[PDB]
Amino acid sequence: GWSYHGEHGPEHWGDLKDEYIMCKIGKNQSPVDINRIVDAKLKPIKIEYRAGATKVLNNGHTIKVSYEPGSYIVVDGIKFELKQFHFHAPSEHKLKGQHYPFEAHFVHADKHGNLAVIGVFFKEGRENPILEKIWKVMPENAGEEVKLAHKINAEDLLPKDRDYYRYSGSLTTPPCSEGVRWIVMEEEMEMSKEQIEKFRKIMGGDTNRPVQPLNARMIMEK
Amino acid sequence: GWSYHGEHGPEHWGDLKDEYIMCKIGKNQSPVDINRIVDAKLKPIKIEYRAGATKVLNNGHTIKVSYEPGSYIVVDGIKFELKQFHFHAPSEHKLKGQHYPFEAHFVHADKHGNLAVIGVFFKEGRENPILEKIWKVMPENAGEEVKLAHKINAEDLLPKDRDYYRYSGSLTTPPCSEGVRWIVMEEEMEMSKEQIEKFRKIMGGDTNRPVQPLNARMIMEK
Ligand SMILES: CC(=O)Nc1nnc(S(N)(=O)=O)s1
Ligand SMILES: CC(=O)Nc1nnc(S(N)(=O)=O)s1
Ligand SMILES: [Ca+2]
Ligand SMILES: [Ca+2]
Ligand SMILES: [Ca+2]
Ligand SMILES: [Ca+2]
Ligand SMILES: [Ca+2]
Ligand SMILES: [Ca+2]
Ligand SMILES: [Ca+2]
Ligand SMILES: [Ca+2]
Ligand SMILES: [Ca+2]
Ligand SMILES: [Ca+2]
Ligand SMILES: [Ca+2]
Ligand SMILES: [Ca+2]
Ligand SMILES: [Zn+2]
Ligand SMILES: [Zn+2]
Repeated sequence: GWSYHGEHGPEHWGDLKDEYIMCKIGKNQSPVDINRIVDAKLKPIKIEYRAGATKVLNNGHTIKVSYEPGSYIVVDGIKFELKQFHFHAPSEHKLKGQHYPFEAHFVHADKHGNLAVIGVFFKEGRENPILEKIWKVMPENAGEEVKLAHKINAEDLLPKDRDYYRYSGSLTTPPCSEGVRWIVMEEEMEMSKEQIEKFRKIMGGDTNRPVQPLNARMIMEK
Repeated sequence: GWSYHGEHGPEHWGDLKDEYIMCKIGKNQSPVDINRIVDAKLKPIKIEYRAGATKVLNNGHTIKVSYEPGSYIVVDGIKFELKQFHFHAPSEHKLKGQHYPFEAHFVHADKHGNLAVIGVFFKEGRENPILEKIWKVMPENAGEEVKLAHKINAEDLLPKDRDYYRYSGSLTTPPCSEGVRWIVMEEEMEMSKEQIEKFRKIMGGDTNRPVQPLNARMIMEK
């Protein structure tokens, strides 16, 4: 029963169940307004994707694309396998107080279940050809899933310039578990106004959790 | 009833009460082994201390020196007021897998109760003149407090080289609350073997929480 709106909305998540306690007491929650940044000597993130997107699901909260095993990123010398990617509108993260109209999340898990999420901002621009393939088949109602005709390579949704912001955060939907590595790409991608409109219409409203305080954290920039 | 040893010891803290839940589920706990470090362009920490130490307490877990109001540090543009300093042996933080024999913590709180702690490592060496003043009057039993004859300036216990490690962490004793700014000084201070021995004898054993995983975190170095 958690939602983006009303009485079961984000400000009340932590009161819905005991398992959602982090949504209430957590001090390292996501998303954030990226507005306390320091230059840091970070390593490039190794992105080892192959074409693997198989299905597209509407879960009522987002449009989620499942990925078959074998694609991974490397962070802190550890392999995190790509499980799925999904979308939010407007952007969950903000950048110096401003939203983008759309944000993609690429969700990865190491062998022990530790999570790393790559966030990619999308601005209004030219029609995105990869998103067109998914949008063409996007399920309208919650609980519906469709198989993709051809396997999409998620790497095509990532910018070529791979500078990034990094911080220690959380999942952005309940249970809002902490210990999550956030990698937010500096360079924005593009999609059409129409593509953005379609996603919003299907979702039926905004799909972003409000930004959460940074508290003791800094954001590191590569 | 939490302790450093036995059945109420650090591995069991999280099971002692509901209020100690972070000690069990927290993914941003302190202390840590400082072993995933990145150079960062951090600003110097402004340290505006005056002579203000008034009393020395043995609370059974540490020797704690209270400070009168008016001394503060600046972090992220915010003023955090020095409340107290206290000690652990051996060090709580490790540095590339190794302990120092002793560590001091300088505990600060901003106007909203957000905490910032400065950690200072001590190595065995020449006798520390400032610590000698406190040690001379150190209460030997839990619950005993003594007033200092003369006010001490905590700044004299900080290194002159002010490079530091920074990360987002927790209090190191229950309730192990998160959202704490840790500033660990890169340069070690010095104290005599005798001084270390005396503190240890009075405490009756080790006073350090075991290091906790870094999880998604990096340590930034100035
Ligand atoms: C099962 C799973 O992955 N759950 C997620 N919940 N929130 C996520 S997000 N917005 O942080 O990427 S992923
Ligand atoms: C009253 C107060 O400051 N409590 C503290 N508990 N643990 C601390 S530590 N080892 O993280 O400095 S300070
Ligand atoms: Ca710069
Ligand atoms: Ca750049
Ligand atoms: Ca920049
Ligand atoms: Ca660029
Ligand atoms: Ca740009
Ligand atoms: Ca672009
Ligand atoms: Ca270096
Ligand atoms: Ca030095
Ligand atoms: Ca240095
Ligand atoms: Ca040194
Ligand atoms: Ca020294
Ligand atoms: Ca160094
Ligand atoms: Zn998401
Ligand atoms: Zn301490």
